[PDB]
Amino acid sequence: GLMQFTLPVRLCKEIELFHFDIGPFENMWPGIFVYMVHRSCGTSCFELEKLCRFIMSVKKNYRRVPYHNWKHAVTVAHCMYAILQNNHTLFTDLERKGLLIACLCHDLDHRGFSNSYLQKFDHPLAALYSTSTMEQHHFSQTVSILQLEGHNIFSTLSSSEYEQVLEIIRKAIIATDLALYFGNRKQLEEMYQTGSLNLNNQSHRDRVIGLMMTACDLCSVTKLWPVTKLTANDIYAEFWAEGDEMKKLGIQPIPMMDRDKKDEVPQGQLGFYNAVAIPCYTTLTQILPPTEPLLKACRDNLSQWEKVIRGEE
Ligand SMILES: CN(C)C(=O)c1cnn(C)c1C(=O)Nc1ccn2cc(-c3ccccc3)nc2c1
Ligand SMILES: [Cl-]
Ligand SMILES: [Mg+2]
Ligand SMILES: [Zn+2]
Repeated sequence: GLMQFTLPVRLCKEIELFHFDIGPFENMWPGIFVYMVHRSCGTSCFELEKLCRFIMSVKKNYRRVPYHNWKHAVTVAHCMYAILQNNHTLFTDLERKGLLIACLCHDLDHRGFSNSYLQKFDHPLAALYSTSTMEQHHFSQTVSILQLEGHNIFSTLSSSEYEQVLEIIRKAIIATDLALYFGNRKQLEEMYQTGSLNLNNQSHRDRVIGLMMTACDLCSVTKLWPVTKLTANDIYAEFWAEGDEMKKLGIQPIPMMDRDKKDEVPQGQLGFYNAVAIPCYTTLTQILPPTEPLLKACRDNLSQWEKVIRGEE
């Protein structure tokens, strides 16, 4: 009970900031996650023996891929930790528990390929889950790991509290399907602009949690430029292997996944920032003002990509 996780001073202080990078030491990441749960939720919410065993099983089921890996899981969790901790009063007890766990599990057993490619390949998962294919898989993995003996970190919840948390986790994970982001943000934009936004309406909270999940998932765009730039190399390493795989099916891939169009990445980034990233963080700061520091870092990174196009780096 009285065994609190502590971080070295620099991490203890910087972990609280939105732009914290979790570092290149793999074996410190589970520690960093528990630290965040204990501070965000409390030292009671999970039994440590069960929580440590769940983290290590989750870790085992992320694959050694360039981007969609264990580091991404912990990184996405840290961004949510920072939102929760800057918006203390807005979230329930179940929400703080479920969301750190959703984020850690939100890409479980990712193979480094898009839903689109799974469909063009005719992968069996595309047959089982016709929309949001990889995301329904991520949740299915999350449930299977909770059901391993001694892994049920939610064991002490009541049947209704347990069903509520699993439902928060499912919705949270499905929302990381970027194909669903566009409509969600639009509705939230509309509801914020007409004053209809009501955090006591559950369908409204669901949408706000969705937008949070997108924001945590895209959060490489909110880091220090050198983090943002080097993460982009890993992101493209996956895109370009997917394009290779597309060309093996006799399909010309989109420029994003064509390593031949490597020259045009900078412009492709400006489009992603304007089309996806900046709208996401703008709407999130409208709804939750203390997340403004994500919008500001994202705008700085847009300007860094513009300095790349102009030949200033
Ligand atoms: C994980 N994921 C799915 C992401 O989208 C994601 C998450 N974080 N970040 C930073 C991204 C990301 O890079 N998005 C995009 C989206 C469209 N593009 C188009 C091009 C492009 C076009 C022409 C030429 C060369 C490249 N490049 C991109 C990149
Ligand atoms: Cl606190
Ligand atoms: Mg995903
Ligand atoms: Zn992700």
